[PDB]
Amino acid sequence: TLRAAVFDLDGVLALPAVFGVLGRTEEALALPRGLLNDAFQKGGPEGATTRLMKGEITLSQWIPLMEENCRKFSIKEIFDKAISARKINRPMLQAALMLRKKGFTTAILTNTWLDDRAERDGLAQLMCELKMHFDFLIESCQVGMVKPEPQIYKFLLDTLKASPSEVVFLDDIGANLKPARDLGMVTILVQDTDTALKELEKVTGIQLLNTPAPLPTSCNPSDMSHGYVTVKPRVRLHFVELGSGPAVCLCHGFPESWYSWRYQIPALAQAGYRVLAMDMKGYGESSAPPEIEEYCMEVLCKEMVTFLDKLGLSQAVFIGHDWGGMLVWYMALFYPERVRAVASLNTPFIPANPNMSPLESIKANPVFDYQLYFQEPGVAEAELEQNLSRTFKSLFRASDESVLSMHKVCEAGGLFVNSPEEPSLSRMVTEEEIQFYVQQFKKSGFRGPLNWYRNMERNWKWACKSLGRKILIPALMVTAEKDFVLVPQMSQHMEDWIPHLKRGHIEDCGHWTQMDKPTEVNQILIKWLDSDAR
Amino acid sequence: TLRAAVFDLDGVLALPAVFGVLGRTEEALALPRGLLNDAFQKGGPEGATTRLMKGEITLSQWIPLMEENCRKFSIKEIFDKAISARKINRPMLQAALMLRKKGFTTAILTNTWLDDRAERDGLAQLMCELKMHFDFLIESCQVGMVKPEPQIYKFLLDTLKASPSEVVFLDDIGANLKPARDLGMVTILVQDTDTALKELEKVTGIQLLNTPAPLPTSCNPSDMSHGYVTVKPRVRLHFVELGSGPAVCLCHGFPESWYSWRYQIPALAQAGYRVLAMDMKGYGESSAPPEIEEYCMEVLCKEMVTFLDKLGLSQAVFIGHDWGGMLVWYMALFYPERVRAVASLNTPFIPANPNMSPLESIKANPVFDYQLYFQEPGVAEAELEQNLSRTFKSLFRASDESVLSMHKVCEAGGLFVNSPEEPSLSRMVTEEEIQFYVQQFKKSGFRGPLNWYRNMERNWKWACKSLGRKILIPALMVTAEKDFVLVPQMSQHMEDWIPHLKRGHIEDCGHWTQMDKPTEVNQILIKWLDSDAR
Ligand SMILES: O=C(NCCC(c1ccccc1)c1ccccc1)n1cccc1
Ligand SMILES: O=C(NCCC(c1ccccc1)c1ccccc1)n1cccc1
Repeated sequence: TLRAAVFDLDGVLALPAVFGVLGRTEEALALPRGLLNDAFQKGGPEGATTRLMKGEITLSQWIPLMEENCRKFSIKEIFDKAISARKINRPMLQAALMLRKKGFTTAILTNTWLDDRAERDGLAQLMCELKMHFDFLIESCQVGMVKPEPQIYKFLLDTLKASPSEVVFLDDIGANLKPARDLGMVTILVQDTDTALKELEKVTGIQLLNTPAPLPTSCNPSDMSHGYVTVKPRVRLHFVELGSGPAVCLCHGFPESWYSWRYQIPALAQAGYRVLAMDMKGYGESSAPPEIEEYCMEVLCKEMVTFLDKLGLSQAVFIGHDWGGMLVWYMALFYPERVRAVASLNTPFIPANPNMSPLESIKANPVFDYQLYFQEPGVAEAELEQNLSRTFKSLFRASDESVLSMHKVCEAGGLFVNSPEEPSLSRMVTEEEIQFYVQQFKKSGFRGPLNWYRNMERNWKWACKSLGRKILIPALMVTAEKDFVLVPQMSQHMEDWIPHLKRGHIEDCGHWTQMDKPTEVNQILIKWLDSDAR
Repeated sequence: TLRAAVFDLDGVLALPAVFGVLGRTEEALALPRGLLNDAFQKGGPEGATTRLMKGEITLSQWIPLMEENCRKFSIKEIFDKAISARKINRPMLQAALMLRKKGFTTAILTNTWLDDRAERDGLAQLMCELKMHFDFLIESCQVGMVKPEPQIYKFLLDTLKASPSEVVFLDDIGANLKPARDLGMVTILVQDTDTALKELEKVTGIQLLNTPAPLPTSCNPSDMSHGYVTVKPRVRLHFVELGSGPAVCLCHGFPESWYSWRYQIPALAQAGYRVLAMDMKGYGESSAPPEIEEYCMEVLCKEMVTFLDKLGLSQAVFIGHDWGGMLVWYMALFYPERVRAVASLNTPFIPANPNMSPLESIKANPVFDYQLYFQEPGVAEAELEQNLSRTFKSLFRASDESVLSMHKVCEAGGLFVNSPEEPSLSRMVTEEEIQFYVQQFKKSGFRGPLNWYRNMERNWKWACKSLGRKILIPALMVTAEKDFVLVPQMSQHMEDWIPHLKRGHIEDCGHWTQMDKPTEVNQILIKWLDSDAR
C-alpha cells in the first residue's frame, strides 16, 4: 500500500535532461559518438564527476577537470546553456501535487552539484520553485552519497519513515532504479512523461493524467514571512511578504484579509516581484483604533505613504480590490511619485460629484442600500459579529450561490435577515479558509472595517481637491462580469480621467475576484506588471 | 529664544535650484533674457504654475500649459535634467541634523508639485532620504497653499506648535521670507551655504559650520519594519528590514543583536540594497531553544537557507561579523547557489585541521582561553547574566578602553573577575544603546548565544567535508587593525581557499567594527557591493 512518491530531478521533474546535452553537442559539432558523455563519466566512482556529485568539489572546480577528461568550444558554455534550457516538467509537478494533496509524502531525490558559477541563480530559482511543493529534497552533494549507491536508498527510507513497499520511485536512469527495485519499492522508468504518469496512476489508483486545471499555489499563513510597521503611536500595519524584485503592495477589500490574495502571492513572487500583502487598517494583525476619523481616505493614504517611508521604499505598484481598489486610485491621485503603477479589481475610478452630497449619491443606487445600514455605529457590528462563521460563509460565495439580498437591507433590518443560520460552504472556499477569517475577526471585530464607510463627507471634501487632476501614471482596471454591486458599466467613463488606462475583464466572475477566478486574475496582473510596472 | 528651524527645499536643502535652470537654458540657447522664467510665472496667483504648486493639477498636466506660456527644444527635457541634477546640500542637512540633535523641532516647508512623470522616482528617493531627518515636511501641493500666501505661514506655526519668535526660517527667495519676517520669525536669505550657516550658528548659538564629521544615520528600533519567519516548529527568526534592491543579509556576532548593524542599515538601504538585519538564532526576538545541537553550524546554516526559502529569495549577499562572519563562510562553502556574494568583518576563513581536534587547536592560542571557559553549560551564563548593564558596558569598548583580560579567564575563574562592577560608558555607545542590549538579553539570556561555542567537534566533522572545495563566488575579507582576538594576520592564508578574494582594512579599529568605525565600514561595504554584488 503506497503512501510516498519519490522523483528524480534531471529528466523527471525538470526537462530537457542536462545529461542529454553532451550527446546533443556531439551531433551538432559532428564529434565521435559518446565522446563527451564518456569524459563526463571518466573514472566512475573514483572520477571527477562522482567527487562533484558527492560534494567534494564545486561545479567551478569540476569544469577544468571535465575539460582534461574531454581531451580523451567550452564545457562552461555547454553546461550554462543546458542548465538555462532545463525547465520544470509541469505535468510531472502536477502529478506530485495531486499525490501530496491525497495524503502522500513526496520527495525529490537528486544527484546534483554545489553550483558556484556566475549564473548559479537560474538553477537556485528552479530548485526554490520546485522544492516548496515537496516534503523533502535530498541532494547528493549535501548528503555525500550518490545514486546508485545503496546507502542513499536506505537514507531515503529513513527520511521518509516508510517501508520500501509503501514507496513509488520515478527515475529516467535505469541503473538508478535498480537498488530501489531490489529493496521492494515500486519503480517507474521515465522516458516520456505521459507513459510515466499512466504507470503512476495505475500503481496509486489516483487519476493524475487528463485531470482538470489545478488552482494556483495558495499560502499557508504559518509559512509566510510576517512584517509589522508602526506608522504612528497607536497604529501598526501588518503584512505578509514574499519574493524579490519591484515592490507590489496588495490592498484587500471589505470585510477581508491579506489572505484574500493567497492565490496571487506565490504567483506574483514567482513572476519576479516583491509582494507585500497588507492587512489593511482595522483588520487582522493591523491596529484597529475605534475612532471613525481614523478611517477616512486621507489618513488611510497618509499611513500607507508612512508604511513605504519606514520600509525604505520610494515606490510600490499598488493593486487593490473593492475598498482597497478605492484606496489605490486615491494613492495614484494624491501620491503619484510613490505609486509605480496602479491596478484595481472591480472598483472603478469615479470622481466626486461636487454638486451632490455623497449621502444623496448613494441613495440614487438601490444596490448601495447596505451602505446606509452601515452608517449607525454599533448596528452593523452587532449583526456581523453575532456569528462569524455565518458572516463569512454567507458573504464569500460565487455569482450562482447567492444567499444574500443587498436591496432593502434597512427595510428588512438586516443584511442576513432572510438568510440561513447555517449556510452551505461555497465551492470557492474550504472550511479551514473560512475558519482563518473567523479567527482573524475575533481580534478587533467589525468596528474598524465598518468605519471605512463612515467618512463619506470627509472623503468627498478631500476627493474634490483632485477634481482638476488626471491619473497619468500606468493604470489597470479589471472588471468582473458578475459583480452585481461593482458592475463593469460603472467603469465606462474612466478614460476621461485616465486616458492611458489599460483594462482586463473576467467573465463569469463574482465580487470575490481573487478566489473566484485566481488563474485569470494572475494571468491579467502578471501580463500588465511585466509590460507596465518593469 | 529659538526652538524650531524651518528650511526650504529648492536652493536650500537641495542644490542646484530647479528655478535657476530656466535662466541657464536661456543662456545656453541664447534666448531673450528671462523669457523662460517669465513663462514659468505667467498669470501669477491665477496662472498654471500656482495651480500646479497648490496641487490643482499634476506636473504632467502643467508641462503643455508651460509650453503654451513659453510661446509668449522640450520643457519636459529641461525639467527632467534639472530635477536629476538637483541633489541634497549635505552641509545644510548636517546643520538641520545638529539643530534637531540639540533639541530643535525641524521642518521642510516647500512649494512643490504632484510628480507623475515617468522619471518621478528620482525625486521620490530624494524626498525620502531628506524627510526622515525632519519632524515635519509641509508641501504646498498637499496643503493647497503656497508661499508667499500668509495662510501657509500660520499653518507652519500651528504644525510646529510654536510662537513665531521661537522659529528660524531659511529660504533662497526673498519674497518668501517676507511673511515669516512680518510675523516675527528669525529669517535667513540663503545665497551661498557657508554664509547662511554662519547666520544660522550666530542666531542659534550652536556650532554648525566646521564641526567634526557626524556618525552615519543610526536606527530607532520602534521605527523599523520588523519581520518574523518560522523556519521549523519551535524556531522563528526575527529581522529588521529596510530598502529595495538586491537582498543583503546582515549576520551579527557574539553577544550581539540586529542593532549592532544600526549604522549600516540606513547607509546600505540608501546605497540601493534591501537590507535584512538578523537577530541570529538564540538572540533578541529570534527563538532560543535550549539544546546545544540546535546551534551547530550545519543546523544554523540550514535554517538560514529555509529563512530565504520562506521569504521567496533565491539568493542574498551574506555579510557577517564575528560568529556571523564564521556562518557566512560556511554559507558560501555549503550553499554557493544561495549566496550572491559573501563578506566578513574580522572573522577569517580558516579551514578545519583534520589532523587535530578543535579542542587542541583552541588550546594552542592563549587569546582563545575564554572559549574553554564557555564550554561548561551554566558557568558562563551565570556570570554574563548576573548584571547585564555591566556585561555590555565591559564588553563594548574601543581598543584603548579595555577593562577585560581574555587570558587566563579559567585560571581567574571569570571573564569579569578583576573588572569593575560599574564600568564607565564607552565613547562608542550611549547609555540608551547599552539599555537596548540589556532589554534584548532579558528575554532568553546567554544559553543560546553560548551554545554557538558548544559544537566544536560537530562543526569540525561538518567542515572537514568541505576541505576539497574552494570559495569561488565574490568574497570580501575586512580586517580590523586592533581586534586582539580576530587578528588581521589570522586571515593571511585566505587566498589559498579564496583565490579571487577582495579585501578591506580598517586602521585603529577594535573588535566592535560596525560601531567603532561606522563610516569606513559603510564605505568599504558599499564600494564592494556596487562592484561585486550588482
Ligand atoms: O461596499 C463596498 N464593497 C463591499 C461589497 C461587498 C459587500 C457588501 C456588503 C457586505 C459585505 C461585503 C459585496 C459582496 C457581495 C457582492 C457584491 C459586493 N464598497 C464601497 C466602495 C468600494 C467597495
Ligand atoms: O569568540 C568569538 N568571538 C567573540 C569575541 C569577543 C568576545 C570575547 C569574549 C566574550 C564576549 C565577546 C571579543 C571581544 C572583545 C575583543 C575581542 C573579541 N569567536 C569565535 C569564532 C568567531 C568569533
